[PDB]
This record gives sequence, C-alpha cells and structure tokens, in this order.
Amino acid sequence: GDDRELAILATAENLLEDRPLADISVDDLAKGAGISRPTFYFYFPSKEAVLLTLLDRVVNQADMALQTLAENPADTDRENMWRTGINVFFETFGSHKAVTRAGQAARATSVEVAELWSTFMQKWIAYTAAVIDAERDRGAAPRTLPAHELATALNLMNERTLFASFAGEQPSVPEARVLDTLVHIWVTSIYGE
Amino acid sequence: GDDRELAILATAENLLEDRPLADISVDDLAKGAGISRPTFYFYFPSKEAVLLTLLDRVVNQADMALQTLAENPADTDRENMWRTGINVFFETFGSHKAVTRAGQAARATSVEVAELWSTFMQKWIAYTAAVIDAERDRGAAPRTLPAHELATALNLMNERTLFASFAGEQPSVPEARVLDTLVHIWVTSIYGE
Ligand SMILES: O=C(CC[C@H]1CCOC1)N1CCCC1
Ligand SMILES: O=C(CC[C@H]1CCOC1)N1CCCC1
Repeated sequence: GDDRELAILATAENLLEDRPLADISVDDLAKGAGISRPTFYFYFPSKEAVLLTLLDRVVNQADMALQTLAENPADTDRENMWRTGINVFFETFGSHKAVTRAGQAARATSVEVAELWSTFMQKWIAYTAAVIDAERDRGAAPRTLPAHELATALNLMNERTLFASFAGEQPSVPEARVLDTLVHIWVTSIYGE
Repeated sequence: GDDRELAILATAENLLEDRPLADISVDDLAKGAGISRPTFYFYFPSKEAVLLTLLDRVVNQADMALQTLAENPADTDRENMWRTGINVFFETFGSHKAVTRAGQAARATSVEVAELWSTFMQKWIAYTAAVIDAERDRGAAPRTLPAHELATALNLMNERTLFASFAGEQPSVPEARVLDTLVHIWVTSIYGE
C-alpha cells in the first residue's frame, strides 16, 4: 500500500533525472513501480499529482531542517549562522535536483505547485525577517531597509541563484561557489550601513 | 509592409495584457492587425515568433539604454550611479510587463527565447563585473568575492525580484519599493568588507 505509493514516487524521481514530466507517461510510472495503469490511478490521480507530492516532500524536508536549526542555534559567529541556514536549502534541494527542476517548471501550469511554493516562500521570508529584526533589536544590525522587503529580495535571490546553479544554466554561479557567494550578499546587506 | 508587421506586434502586445500566449490564436493576431491568416504567415512563422520579436525589441531597448548610460556617466555618488543603472531595467521591462511576463514563461519552451535571454544576461553580468573590477582597481571597493560570481548573483536577484514585483507574485517586493531594495543590496554587497 504505502510501498506501491513509495515505488511510484521513487520511479518518478528516477525518470525525472533523464527527461522532463511531459516525456514521462503514467504507463512509464506504472511499469517502473511494477503495477498496472489502473492500479497507479488508485494511488495518484495523475503524473502531475505525483510531482506535487515529490515537491511537497522536498519542501517539507527543508522546512523541518530549518525548524531544527532554529531550535538548536549553532555556536559560531553571525556569518557562519547565516551560512548554516542557507546551507539547509543548498543541501536539501541540491540533493533533489531533478524534482527541484521539474517543480520549478510546474509552477507555470499547476496552481497547486504555485501555491505550495508561495506558502513556504512566505514562511521562510517571515522567519528571515524575524531574525533580522532580532538582530536589529539587539543592536547587531543597522535599521536600513524594511526587514521584510530585504528578506523577500534575499530569499528570491537564493531561489533563482541556487536553482540556476543546480541546473547548470548559462549564466550561473558554479555550484561549488554558490554558498559563499550568497552568504556574502546576505551578510553585507543585513549588517552593512 | 513594416506597418502590417508593426500592427501584428502591437496586437500581440495588447492581447498579452489580458491573456497568455496559449489563449491567443494566429487568427486572433491576424484579426486585430486587420489581415488574413495566410497574410500573417507571410510576416511571422508562428505566434511564438511574434513573442520572440517582441522580447527581442524589449531586451535591446534595455541594452541600448544601458550602453547610453555607460557612455554618459551621471554626475553623482556611487549609490546613485548603481540606482540609475538598475533603473534602466526597472523602467524598460516595467513599461512592458505583458511581454516581460510572457517572455519569461516562454523560456521553458522556446530555445530561441532561452538563448536570447542567456546572451543578454551574460552581457549585463560581464558589464557589471567590469564596473566592480574598475571600482576595486580605483580602491573604492574591497576585493571580496570573485567579481564575476558576485555580478552573476546580483543580476539573477534583479531578474527574479523585478519580475515577481511586476507580476504581483506572492511573495514579492512592492513595485514602488523594489528599486530602493535592490540598490541597497548591490551597494552593500559591492562596497561592504
Ligand atoms: O536559501 C533560501 C532560504 C535562506 C534561509 C536562511 C535563513 O532563513 C532562510 N531559500 C532558497 C529557497 C527558498 C528560500
Ligand atoms: O537589473 C538588472 C541589471 C542591473 C544593471 C545595473 C548595472 O549593470 C546592470 N537586470 C535585471 C534584468 C537583467 C539584468
């Protein structure tokens, strides 16, 4: 039951490494999971629903990892604190490049994918703005831009730059350089007067 | 001749304000430009080709405006210099939101659109990195990240943040706040040690 479901998810993640959602059939997903086509339809209404679940799992893994960090502050300076936080996204989505890529393409077509992404983006920007505000209240960061607008641009930067690096787009920051590049911009723009 | 072509371009830009490329037909473009369907095909091979031309004109208008600026340095401090430069993109693409939006959607499907965007992105990042390097050589900016990697992330930020503001995405920086937000991040990340 849960195993047929996991099998179908594992198949879809594997096939998405080699071709886009468009070039993958329900029959393809069913064959790789070792079930028939009508059995597939019992677990998922469509291949698009399979992607939505895969994306949902990846987004929540990142979200849970960031909640863990939040509850367990690393004992280090502020630059390393922000690095650990962006690193949750670098590692989680970078461990699932095929779902990340397909998920991002699906935002244009699936209101469900668009809404899932928008909900968690709002959550991560609000957390980012809360930390900036705490830093300002403690006197560690200067009161420059509206924290929530600063947070929005910096999370949008990370979305676009990480995902270009992972896809090897032209142009992109090499993946072995993207964490340091983003940490620099976050730290200078948050602490710089 | 050039007028039928301009008519078709003007129609397509007008229709793109109200619905996406998918929901617009060749017959729709032909009717609005006051020509028949086979006459349309004489000027453009497809509605996708019409979008490519519209995007091409918008990208080159921005590129030419930025070349003008480059050749005619504004007499003001460095923060206002970067503001004038990002402002070329804020005004040019913000004056053509429907083409911007459709152009960005078309990157997923049209290799021509993808290649046009990637070529000019490379050009603007190289110009951005050249200015940062000049600033470092004159001693006005510190030698922190690789200028070209810094330039790449900051231009990717502007692409994603401007285009979210213009589309009124959730989340986004309000359009009346996006120029100040981006100038802050560029200035702190370029000059900050
Ligand atoms: O890198 C980040 C988030 C950055 C972390 C760093 C501390 O707060 C959020 N994102 C990319 C995908 C969406 C958000
Ligand atoms: O804002 C910018 C470019 C910023 C200017 C500012 C000085 O050099 C480039 N872009 C958004 C669309 C692509 C690039």
